[PDB]
Formats: sequence, structure tokens, C-alpha cells
Amino acid sequence: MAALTRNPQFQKLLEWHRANSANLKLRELFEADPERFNNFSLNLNTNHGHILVDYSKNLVSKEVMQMLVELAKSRGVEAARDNMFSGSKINYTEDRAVLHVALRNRSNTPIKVDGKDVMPEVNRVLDKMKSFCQRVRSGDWKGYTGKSITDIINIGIGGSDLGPLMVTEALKPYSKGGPRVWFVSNIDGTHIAKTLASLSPETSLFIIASKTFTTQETITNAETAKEWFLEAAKDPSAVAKHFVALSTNTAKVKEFGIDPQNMFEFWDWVGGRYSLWSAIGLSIALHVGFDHFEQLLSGAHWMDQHFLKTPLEKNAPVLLALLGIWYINCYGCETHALLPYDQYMHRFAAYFQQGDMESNGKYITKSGARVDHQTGPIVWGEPGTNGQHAFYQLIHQGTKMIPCDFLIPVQTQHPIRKGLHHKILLANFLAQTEALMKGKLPEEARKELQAAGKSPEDLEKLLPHKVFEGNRPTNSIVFTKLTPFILGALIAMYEHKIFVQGIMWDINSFDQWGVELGKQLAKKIEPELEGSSAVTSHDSSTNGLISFIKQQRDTKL
Amino acid sequence: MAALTRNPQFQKLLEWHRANSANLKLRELFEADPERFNNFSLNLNTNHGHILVDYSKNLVSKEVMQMLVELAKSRGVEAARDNMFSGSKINYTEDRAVLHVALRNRSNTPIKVDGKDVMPEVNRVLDKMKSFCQRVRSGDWKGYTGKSITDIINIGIGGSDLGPLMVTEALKPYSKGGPRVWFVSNIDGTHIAKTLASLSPETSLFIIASKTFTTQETITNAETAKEWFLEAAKDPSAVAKHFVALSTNTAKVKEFGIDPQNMFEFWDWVGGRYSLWSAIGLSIALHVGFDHFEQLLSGAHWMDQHFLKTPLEKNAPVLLALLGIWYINCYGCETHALLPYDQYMHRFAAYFQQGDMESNGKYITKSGARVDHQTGPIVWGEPGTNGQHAFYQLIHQGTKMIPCDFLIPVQTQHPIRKGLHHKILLANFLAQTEALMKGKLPEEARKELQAAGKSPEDLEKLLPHKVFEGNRPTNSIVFTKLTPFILGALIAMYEHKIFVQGIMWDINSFDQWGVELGKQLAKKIEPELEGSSAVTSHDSSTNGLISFIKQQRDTKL
Ligand SMILES: O=C(O)[C@H](O)[C@@H](O)[C@H](O)[C@H](O)COP(=O)(O)O
Ligand SMILES: O=C(O)[C@H](O)[C@@H](O)[C@H](O)[C@H](O)COP(=O)(O)O
Repeated sequence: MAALTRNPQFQKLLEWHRANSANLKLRELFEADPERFNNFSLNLNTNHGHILVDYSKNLVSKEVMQMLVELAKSRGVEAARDNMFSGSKINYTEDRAVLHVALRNRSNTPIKVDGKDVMPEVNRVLDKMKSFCQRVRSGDWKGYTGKSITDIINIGIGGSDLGPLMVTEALKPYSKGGPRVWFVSNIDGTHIAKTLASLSPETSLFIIASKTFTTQETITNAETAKEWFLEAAKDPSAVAKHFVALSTNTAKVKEFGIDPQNMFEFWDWVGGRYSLWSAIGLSIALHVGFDHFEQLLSGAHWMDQHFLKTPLEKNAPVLLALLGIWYINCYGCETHALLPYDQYMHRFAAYFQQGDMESNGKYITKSGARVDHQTGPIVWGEPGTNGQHAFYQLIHQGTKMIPCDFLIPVQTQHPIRKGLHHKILLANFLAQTEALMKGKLPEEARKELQAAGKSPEDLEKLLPHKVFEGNRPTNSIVFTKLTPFILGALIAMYEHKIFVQGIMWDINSFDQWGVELGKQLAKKIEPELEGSSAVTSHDSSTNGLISFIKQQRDTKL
Repeated sequence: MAALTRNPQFQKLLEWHRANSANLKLRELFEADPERFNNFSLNLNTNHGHILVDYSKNLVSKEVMQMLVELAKSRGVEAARDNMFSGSKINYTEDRAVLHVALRNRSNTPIKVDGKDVMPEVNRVLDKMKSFCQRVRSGDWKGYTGKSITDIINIGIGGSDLGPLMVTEALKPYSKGGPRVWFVSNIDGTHIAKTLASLSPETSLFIIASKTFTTQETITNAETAKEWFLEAAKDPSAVAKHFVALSTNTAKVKEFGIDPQNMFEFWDWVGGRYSLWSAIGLSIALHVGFDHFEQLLSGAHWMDQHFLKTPLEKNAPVLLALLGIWYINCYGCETHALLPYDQYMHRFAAYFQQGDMESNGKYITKSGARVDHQTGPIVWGEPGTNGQHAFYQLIHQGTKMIPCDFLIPVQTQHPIRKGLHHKILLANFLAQTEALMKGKLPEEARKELQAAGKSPEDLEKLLPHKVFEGNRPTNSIVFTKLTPFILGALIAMYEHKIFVQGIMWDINSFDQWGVELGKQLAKKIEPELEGSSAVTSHDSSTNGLISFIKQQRDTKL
């Protein structure tokens, strides 16, 4: 047994679910209570736009929410939160603080690690980033032939890739006057090859993004970039004009051959999947300008303050977390879908697929005991409206329960045709959650079949296929506009959702020991692939696949 | 109850699972039997490359596979397949044939629908596509000001978008000397707006891809494109040089104002999510050339013939389907991950997320019974190695069982640094499935921590976190090279896997009444967004969300 399952508030919740959950029907919940939306939503005013978190289309009553809040309290969420914010070493397996909140601490109130305020160094690096952004964006920073930089290439993977990629994509309209940004991440040589093919060494600046500065994919990609660069420049001293580093590892940055003044530092208490707020966000700041980067940080700071100050029962990330606990630990739902009705947000789901799954895909608790309950869900999704044509069939008429978060800005960045496209986009956003809740009754579908001129036989056969059970719960998250500030608040909101769930499960949201085995085994296989000799050192499958590779790699097609 | 659960071969399978599955341990299965790879893999020689389907790292024995094959026979898979290939109207809810196999029927053996061979019309459209491709790609086809076409823009959604998108991405190296290709799909105005900003009306050719030619997103996007075009051209006759249609609806194509000689026809028996093989594939053929499109079709034809003629026990799509049934209906796994170790394949998982989930996300059977068992899984994934740094933490050390298909070409399109990148990519591909299979025992992790220099205290604290339980099953699908032919074979293989699972569940893989519902939903909300008036006609959530939209849409940020 584990902390969560031994908790009496959890036991009460589970027993309530067993006895009563069959009585929960969304249609009836709304019919019984005209104040339902009012009581089961949060309209947050940030002073820079509103964020409406509408959780009313969920399979919860007032009683269920009360039990969930009581569980958050009795799992120590409030104390755990305060410990994060104060610099306690809550990443217990690595003995590190967890301080992405410090990166965006706009108030500059001291946050101490080992008795020392981290804010001076946070701000020093931010100042460095700002200066660098001015130099590059103005054209003052020259390439080896004296030309202004037109292209920036981030080289990094996972935490050193997805954040900057997702954010630059989401904030594309804010990039006027900024250099083009490219993201190279996969070791697959296709990635760097196709990127370099469209670039000039004279006007391209590479950003080597790596906490450790030892990740194989990133260092290999970086060395490939440098080789390509030096082929043209034929001068090792020119590297300082075209390569900068975002890292915690001064020594390995120097060994690679980058100028010490070209290093933008971060700290061990910045987790990779929580790092876009640090030096790692340099490509964001370059692309959209430092002012917009500061706005992004400020939005996160607003949400941090909301999370810190707000009673749990009306605390947005807490409520989202609690709904997830309900669906995961009581209903047994494996997945959570993120469905932004926004093309600019097209990498948002992929970002939180990392942020969520790498954080909470854990099975060992703080005491060292194995969990005897579910932890993190599989996170997935694609932007609306496309999903409606693609996998919503399964959401509407399959055999899985799938909690979905639908997200949309009220105002579009592109109000073409006098807002026609956005009107339609909004209408779909609204209609889909409504339909997921309501479904379609036999009496409704029957009349439709009759009106279509179906024979009595055809109607009878078709009817069950046209009926939708509904009762599919959703969150609707609606915000004034997707500005840098609002985007920052939204990312931070989900960061804190993930944190609350982790605390409740008694797991460490901030380590990632599960990547180690794959890395070890790959290092062993790498040298074995070279040459013609048979590999027999593994299981028959691994050996068999290697044999196939060696046999097939010289075939001409 | 339903056909599957009433089936005695299924109940035998399930009973065996209950009694025996806990005793299946992958590490031990491989140690006990050096022939395991040999007995649980298929090395397919297509004469244009090999496809190795290695299913040996699955939680199966000879006996499990025997029971699964017997179940497939009991469920009448072979007869159902033959019926699909013969043009029987197996899409029973829409009374339609299901004949994507006819689209790529290179043999030209007659396939009849309603007594009439479909092949002459299939080939007539293919010939038209070929002629059009030559004219555009050669530069002969001129725009309204007399310039060659430089950009092609597919406008379509769902089945009319994702296939052409995924395939042109996957076959990018084959696009030298072809026009740039763009995909516009979302109604979100951002999609068309950002596309048009990069284009000239003089040199852009639009492809309106829509089976019905009534889909709201597509027709709206098309009308927006046409307005933009006509603002520049100022001549309705110029539309014929810049707009073509891929459709079954001649009348609606004419209504939109497209030249009848600019219409590339397909048929009702071509499902949208099975349509890239038809006229819908025109953007593929324009981008990579008709010869490469023909190779794509040929590869699918090879796999069709494999599916049609091979005994079930050695039939690749059947075996993949059966392994899925094992994990879905016996283990209860909600999801299936597709993990291609290939950047060009970056939209492959998204494509089959649609192909699989829209096909098999169903709950009514052929008999009209509601299923009392699971149907289609949630399909998801991202290319390796990035996934290793995003969500593999959860796959390795979470609380979910997740069947994964790992896919890779032996030969890379970009053998940079003398093959160094691809070597590392292959090493990771192999290591990850080995790691998922093997895990790491407490005693193995203990020895590692001891050797690392950890104190008895630090070791004990860290130990449980370093343990990998393993026993996580995978498929490895390795192919000589990702050519058009091999890609075609791989897509068809998964199409047929989906088909087999559908037959076994007794559902219609080929309708989409949930998607049809969708296309009926937003029309009611649309007029309610106009004006400042409060909406009280829906449930309080829909009402409240509409109120928020109206309150927030004029705010200046
Ligand atoms: O924080 C994380 O999400 C993980 O630790 C991981 O995804 C990490 O970010 C990458 O492996 C890049 O690591 P480096 O920044 O050290 O190159
Ligand atoms: O076949 C499918 O998978 C679905 O029917 C759906 O995804 C369809 O492709 C789109 O709604 C576009 O429909 P049109 O091609 O008619 O515009």
C-alpha cells in the first residue's frame, strides 16, 4: 500500500464513486441546477485578459468537489506548494530544489537555495539574454563575413527543444523584426541535413541548448553543425560568432569550443521540461523580442501567484488536478486529451505530453514503496477542428472514457473575412463539448431517419448507429487572446496541475530515472553495428534485428 | 451480448489469459528458447526491399498465437477479406463497397460493383492525374499572368488532408524538381492566412480536396482562397488555371465554379481515411512525381496480395491485428503507440491515429448489438529519438501497459557524417525495445549503485527508483529503406490490421456516424454568436461560454 490509498479522504472518495457514480449524468446535473456553470467555473481576471476555466461539463457534484478538495488538503498539497516556492529540495531523489517559479519571479522577492537568494543570478542571465537579443535583432551582431544574422538554429532535445519550439510556434504573430527560427532535435540525420540545406553559414547562428552539455543527440548534432560551418568559414576563431550555448556545464561548453561570454547559464533546480523560462528560452526571446519574452514570464508569474494565494476550492491548477485524479484513480481513465482550437497552438499537446508524462509517469513513492494505484495519464491530442474528422469518432462512439480539455482564444490573430473563420471555429468549439455531454437520443435520431425517407427496415437497422450516449466529460478553457502573457499563464497553469497530481500520488514529479536504461543499452549497441561480424551478445530479437540491419544496409533499390 | 464475447474461441483465449498470463515473462521466454526470434517474426521479401515484422518481444507463446489464429478463423476474417476485395457492399450502414484496394489494383483484374468493373474508371483518373502532373511539373502549365506554377496548395480536412500531408512529408527526398506543397485544413483562419501570406496568386495552384464538396471547413477555406485569388486576377476565367477539384460531387464542383476538366473523380467506395490512393493523392503525385506515386500504389498492391493470399499464421496484418486484440480485449490496454525512428515519418502516427480511431472507435455491431467489450484503441506517438526525451519515462516506469510499434528504415535518405547519425539512431531503436523487454532487477540496480560509490544510506534511498520492471511488449518493424514502394506497403499493412480487428469485433470499420454527427452540430451555434444579445437556449455551460466570448471579443490587448 501507498500514501494515497491509505488516505481516508481517498478511501471515502473511492467508496462514494463505487456507490454513486452510476447516478452521475451530465444532462441531469445541468437540468437540476441552473447555477451549474456559475458554481463550476472560474473566470480569472489577470489584468491582461481573462482566462475562463469551465469545468462544469464534468461528472462531479458539489459533494464530489468537496471530497476532492479535502483530499488535496490531506495529501499535503498546500504545504508541498509552499515548499516548492521557498526553495526546499523537494526533488528528493536528486536532492535539488524545484524553482522554475524563480525564473519568472517578477516581484524579485528573495528565493533562497542553501541560504542564498537565487534572484540576482536569475536576473543577471536575463539581462545577458536581453543584451544578446538587441545585438542579434538589430543586425549589430555580425557573422564571419560581416553580415547580419537572418536565421537562428536551436539544437537540443526534449526539455531543451519542445518548449522553445512550441512557444515560438504559438507566438509567431509576435515575431516581426526577428530572425527566422529553426529547431533541430532528432539524432536522425534527416533533421539537421534538411535544416542546413536551406541555410547560409554566413548568416546562421546556432544555439546549443543542453543542461548537461553531454546529451548524445545534441552534441552530435552540434558537432555536425560546426563541421558544416567550418567547411565554409575555414577559421576556428569564427565559431565564436556563430555558436552560443545554453547550459549549466561551463567545462563541457568550453571543451566543445564555445566562448565563455557566449554561455547563458541556468541551474540544477531548473528541470528540462520546466526550462523554457530560463536561458533555454533564448530562441523565444530572439524570435519575438525580449519584451514579449518578459510578458511570457509575467503571465507565468501571475499564475504562480494565483496558485500560491488562492484557497484550493477556487484554485485553477488545483481543480484541474483534482478532476484528473477523479478520472484516473476512480474511473480508471488511461488518457487525457488536449485539444486546442488554434493552429498556432499545434505543438501544445506535444509539449504537455512531455511535461505531464515525464513528470508523473512514475511508480515509486517518497517512502520508496511501489504505488498500488494509477499515476500519470497518457497525454495526447491535435488541434480542432481537425480532430472532429479524425479521432473524435472514437471519443463520441467508442468504448473509452477520455477526459478532454478544449482550449480556444476568443480573439484570433487573423480575423480574415470579417471574422467568419473564427466565428465558425468558435461555433465548433462550443458545439463539440455540448454534443459530447448531450449525445443524441433515440427519439431524436429516429425523426431524422424518418425525414431522410428511410424505409421502416432501414430505419430499424440504422437507428442504434445514429444514437450517441453522450455523458462524455470535458473542460473548456477560454481566454481573451493568445498573447505572450496569456500563453505564459496557461503553461504555468498546467505545470501546477502536474505538480498537484504528483504530490497527491506521493511521487517525484521532478526526476526522470526512467530514461537511464535505454541510454545504457544504446551505448552498448552503437559500436556493435560497425563492420560485418555477427552480433550475438543480446536476446535473439535484438540479435535478429541487428543481423537484418547488417544484411540489408548494402542492398541497392 | 456481441459476436466476439459470444464466441467460444474468444472465451477460451480470455480464460487462458486469466489463468496463465501472469506467468509470461519476456526475459525468461528469450532465455529458455534461442529460436524465439525465428519463430515469432516475418521477413517479407517484396522484391523491392524487405520488411521484417518482428513480434517476438510480445507477451505470447506458440499456444497464444494458435488460439488467436483460431479465433480469427472462427470470426470469419478470410471470407470478410475476400468480400472486401470482390466489391461486396461490406460498409453495411451506408450500403457501399469498400475498395481502396481497387485504387492500387496494379494487376487490373476486374473488380465489380453492381456488376460493373471499377478498374477502367480507376485507370482513367490515374491517367488524367499523370497527364496533369507532367503539365504542371514540366513548367508547361501557366498561371493567369503566364508564369509556371511554383506552389501547390491542398485544401481539405480529415481524410482529404492527412494522407497527402503525411505521405509528402515521408517522401520529401523524392520531391526535387516538384513544386512546393502546402496543406490548408483547419477552419481556423490562421491556417489559410499564414499560407496565403507566403504565396503569389500568379504562381499558386489550389487543389480543393473533398469527397462531398460540402464540408464546411474545406468549402470556406476554398472560397477564401478564391476571393484572395480573384482580388488579384479580377477574371473568373483565370480560376480554371489555378483551381482543381478532387471529388465525387460533379454538381457541387461546378457550383463552386471549377472547370469540369479540372475535376479528378473518385467514388463512394473510397473512404476518406483510405483515400490517398485515389485522386485525393494528386498533391502527392504533383510533389514527388507520378512515377513515385505509382510506386506508392504498387507497394500497397504488394501488401494487398500478401494479405489476400497468405495463411493467417504467417500473414503480417493479421498477426499485428491479433496481437492488438490480445492486448485490448485480454489485457485491457487503452492505447497503442506508433513510434517511427524517422523524422520524415513525423506525421505517420497522426495519420493512423485517424485511420485506426475513426475506423474502429465504434460500439454497435453488425447484429445491432451494443458491444460488451473494448473496440479500437487510442493511437498516439512521436518519432524517435525525441520520444525517449518526452514520454518514454512513463512507458518504462509508469503504471500503464502500452503496446508500442517501433519502426525504422535500415538505410537513411541522409547518410551524413559517414553514417554516424543513423548508427546512433539505429542503436537507440534497438536499445529501447531491449530495455522495455528486459528491465532492470533490484539486484542489478543495487550492484550498479554499489559500483557508483553510493553509501548504504544513499543506495537504499535511491534503489527502488532505479528499478525497471520491464516485461513491456513491443513490435519492431524494420525495412530496407523508406522508398515510395515500401511506404505504400507499410500503410496498406496497417489498413489491413485495422480491417481484421474490425471484423473480429463485428463492427463497421468503414462508416463514421460520429463524424457525420459533427458536421451537423455547429450550424445551430453560429447565428447565436452574432450580436450582443445573451444566449439562454442551451445548457448553462454553453450559454456561459457564449457570454464570455461576447464579453471578451472587443477587449483591447
Ligand atoms: O527535463 C527533462 O524533460 C529530461 O531531463 C529530458 O527531456 C532532457 O531535457 C533532455 O534529455 C535534454 O537534456 P539536456 O538539456 O541535458 O541536453
Ligand atoms: O473518411 C473519413 O475519414 C471521414 O469521412 C472524414 O475525415 C472526411 O474525410 C472529412 O470530413 C472530409 O470530408 P470531405 O472529403 O467530404 O470534404
